[PDB]
Amino acid sequence: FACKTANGTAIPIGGGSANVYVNLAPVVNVGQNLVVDLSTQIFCHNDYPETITDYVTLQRGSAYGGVLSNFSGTVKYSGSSYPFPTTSETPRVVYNSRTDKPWPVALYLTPVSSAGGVAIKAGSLIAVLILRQTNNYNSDDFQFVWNIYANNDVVVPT
Ligand SMILES: COC(=O)c1cccc(-c2ccc(O[C@H]3O[C@H](CO)[C@@H](O)[C@H](O)[C@@H]3O)cc2)c1
Ligand SMILES: [Ca+2]
Ligand SMILES: [Cl-]
Repeated sequence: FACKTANGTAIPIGGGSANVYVNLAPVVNVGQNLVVDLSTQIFCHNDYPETITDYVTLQRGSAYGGVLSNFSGTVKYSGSSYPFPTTSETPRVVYNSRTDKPWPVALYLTPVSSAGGVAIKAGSLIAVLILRQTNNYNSDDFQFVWNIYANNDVVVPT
C-alpha cells in the first residue's frame, strides 16, 4: 500500500510524510463554509489486492495556522462527519485495487465570529492529517502523514 498526491509526491510502502498544497476559497463569510476536498489530491492503492485487503482510516486531524485560530470545522470521511480537529479515529475504508483511488476526506470550515480580514495566509500550514493503514495479512500498522498548505489568502469580510 502506497499513496501519492496529485502534484507528484509519493509516500511509499511503510509510511512517511508528504506536503499537499491546496487552493482555498478566497472569500468566506461568517455563516458560510469553506470546503477543502482532499480527495482530488491524495490517492492510494493496494499492492496485492488479489489476496490482501487494506484498511485505511483517518486517525488524526489537527488544525494549524488560521484554521486553528479563525475557524471551526468538521471533517467528512467517506460520507460521514466528525468534528475537526479530530477527537477520535474514523471507521475504515477498504482498498482493494491496484489503481490509485482518492482518500475520501474533506474539511468543512466555517469562520468564528471574531474572524475578519485575512483569516488564512498563503503558504502556511493549515492542517496535519494522519492516514493509518493496516490489513488482513500481517501486523502492519503504518502512518501516512499529510501536511496541508494554503496556496492563497482567505479573507473573511468585515
Ligand atoms: C502479483 O503479485 C503481487 O502483486 C504480490 C505477490 C506477492 C507479494 C505481494 C505483496 C505482499 C505484501 C506487500 O506488502 C505491502 O502491500 C500490502 C498490500 O497493499 C500492504 O497490506 C502492506 O502494508 C504493504 O504495504 C506488498 C506486496 C504482492
Ligand atoms: Ca505500488
Ligand atoms: Cl504511488
